Amino acid sequence: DNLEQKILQVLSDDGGPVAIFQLVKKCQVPKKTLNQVLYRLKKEDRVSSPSPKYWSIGG
Amino acid sequence: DNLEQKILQVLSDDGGPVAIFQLVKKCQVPKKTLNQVLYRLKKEDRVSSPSPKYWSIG
DNA sequence: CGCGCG
DNA sequence: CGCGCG
Repeated sequence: DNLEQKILQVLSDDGGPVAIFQLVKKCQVPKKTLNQVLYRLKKEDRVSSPSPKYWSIGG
Repeated sequence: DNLEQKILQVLSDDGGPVAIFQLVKKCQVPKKTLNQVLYRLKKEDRVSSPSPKYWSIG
């Protein structure tokens, strides 16, 4: 909920590919918690993964 | 035996490749816990996985 | 080592 | 859906 927003703001504010570890530092939650949200957000086509470990706004 | 000698004993008695699920039913512990020990054993050369999801002694 | 796995 | 991951 809150995490999805923060994840989306961080992606949006960068505007390009962002490494998962950059999200760990910014959102301050484990990679598993991030990936769970991120992979559900690519399914919804709200984010893309340009390469493994990297995430980008829009899908 | 955290779980280790039972796994080794089960594989030993069977003599052949054993499916991870047969190990779930036999040891009565989760797949993850079994895989943690199985992959440790594999790296110590104590078991092998001849095909995905199968395990055997040696 | 990518891992999200329900 | 293989997943063990430390």
